[PDB]
Amino acid sequence: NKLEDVVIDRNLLILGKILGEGSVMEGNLKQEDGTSLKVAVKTMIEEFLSEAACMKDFSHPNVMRLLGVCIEMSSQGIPKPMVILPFMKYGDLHTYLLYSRLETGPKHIPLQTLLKFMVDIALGMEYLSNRNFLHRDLAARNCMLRDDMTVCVADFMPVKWIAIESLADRVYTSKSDVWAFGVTMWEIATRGMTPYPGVQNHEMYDYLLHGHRLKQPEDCLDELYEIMYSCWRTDPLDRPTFSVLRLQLEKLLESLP
Amino acid sequence: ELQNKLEDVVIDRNLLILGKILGEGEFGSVMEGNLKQEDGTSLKVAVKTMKLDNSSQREIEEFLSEAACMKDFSHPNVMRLLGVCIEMIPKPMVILPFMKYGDLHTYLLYSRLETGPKHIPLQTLLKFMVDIALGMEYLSNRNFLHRDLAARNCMLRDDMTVCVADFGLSPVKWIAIESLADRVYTSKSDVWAFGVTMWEIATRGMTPYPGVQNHEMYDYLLHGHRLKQPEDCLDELYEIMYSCWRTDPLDRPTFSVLRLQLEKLLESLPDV
Ligand SMILES: Cc1nn(CCO)c2c1-c1cnc(N)c(n1)O[C@H](C)c1c(ccc(F)c1Cl)C(=O)N(C)C2
Ligand SMILES: Cc1nn(CCO)c2c1-c1cnc(N)c(n1)O[C@H](C)c1c(ccc(F)c1Cl)C(=O)N(C)C2
Repeated sequence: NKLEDVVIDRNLLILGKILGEGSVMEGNLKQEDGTSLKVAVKTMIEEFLSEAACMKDFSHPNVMRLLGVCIEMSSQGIPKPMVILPFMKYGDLHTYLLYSRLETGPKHIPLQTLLKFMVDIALGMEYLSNRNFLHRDLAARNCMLRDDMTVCVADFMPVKWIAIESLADRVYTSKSDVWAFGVTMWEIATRGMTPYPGVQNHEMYDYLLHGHRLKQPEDCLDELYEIMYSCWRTDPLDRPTFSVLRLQLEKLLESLP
Repeated sequence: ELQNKLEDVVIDRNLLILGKILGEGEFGSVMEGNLKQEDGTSLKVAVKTMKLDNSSQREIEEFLSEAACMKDFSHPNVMRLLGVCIEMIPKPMVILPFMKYGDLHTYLLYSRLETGPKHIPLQTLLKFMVDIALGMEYLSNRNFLHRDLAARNCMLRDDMTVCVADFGLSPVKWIAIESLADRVYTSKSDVWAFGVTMWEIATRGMTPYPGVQNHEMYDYLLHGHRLKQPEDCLDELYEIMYSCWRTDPLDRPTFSVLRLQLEKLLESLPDV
């Protein structure tokens, strides 16, 4: 019943072209009501189905839902698991931010829309943290845009998103996700800049050990920078929870004319 | 002849003191250093070590011949070569004037951070483009192919003027359509990389072709797709960078035409 409900019948799925390369493909899923739903299919044993059953029960507007898991049985009898996800035409937030800086792309993103993106991700992360679920790969590239332009957290090495204590040890907590969130806020405020310009991935731990953090973007309100800086406090216990973060962002968005 | 090309660029190894690494790689490292001049004083230098294929003397032959050209370069918007030092298995080292302000690409990214340089106005962005176009025009006049033109390879002098550097001594998103297909290369291929460099400056350090992967580039270009106009970019400035990417290399303007188009555009703007 646990792994049975998460597994989707393979003949309900039709695969299409590659979206990105495990490989990600577009697809069609036949639903209970007779209609077909557009899906994204991520190609990846019994323990995998347990964590997939965990993600399947997540139900929050700022969190991507897992529709199910398809087992592809090869001609040589070897199984291949596939993660079935809802298809989001607008793609990832990182790419969206960069296109916004081009004339053919979306319009110049105003500060009110940049903040609502942060609020969206914070509500999603607050939801996951309450469920005691770790993201472990939070970044603008893993935040997806819904058809109504609201942001959802998804896809739950990236050295420049990893908290100082996680680089030293192998330790990962909700406060490590809070650090990655701070970096994600910086990615949105700079409209897609790669973190730490002029710093190489191999110099990152020493740079962080010496107390250097991501610098304040040029057109960033001091209040906004205070919120992202609070995410990178050396001691994880000094970093705020996603719940504190979410409200600070909502109140900052409220204060803007 | 092998010692003749050496003699014209060679600097005695004991005149050079090596310091800390400024940049590292696979095919060599860059270090800061001190070079003792003939007038007794010492000059701050950048030292580029290059691991060449020593199975034949063809790579050192190619290196020394390029260094002979590089030593005679005399233009304010072109980095001069101070000389060549040999670490002895022979290991050649390129000696360059030290530029504390670093590269243009890193400068552009820093300008977008409150603590870094102030917001670069359009006039100063265009002035950078003019400086590179003057440097590239000087190179093209001497029939010297750069082959690695990018903002990351443009250096700022102490007076904040830009100079063309590196000169491809030996990446996909800077390579002209004809150079991707066949190993073919001309000054017109350098004109393509210049248009890509103009785009980097106008976007203040964005990576070219957001959303497009390096392996998709040839196919993307062959379908007539080009770098998109930055949001705040003048149509007139975009016309200039677009002309650099015409499918046929013969349709692309020379560096001399480009330089004047950018200088005239810069003059048409207020002093503010
Ligand atoms: C239509 C499309 N174009 N592009 C490229 C431009 O963004 C993408 C999608 C897409 C749409 N819908 C999905 N559910 C989906 N992907 O899910 C992926 C598994 C996915 C990523 C990336 C980050 C991430 F969070 C996730 Cl969930 C991915 O692999 N992509 C290729 C992103
Ligand atoms: C002081 C410093 N900090 N940084 C890092 C921030 O830019 C650099 C330098 C530096 C200064 N002066 C030079 N002549 C010099 N390098 O020469 C290098 C051989 C060089 C590059 C890069 C591009 C390029 F065109 C050249 Cl000529 C390089 O390797 N760097 C590490 C750049």
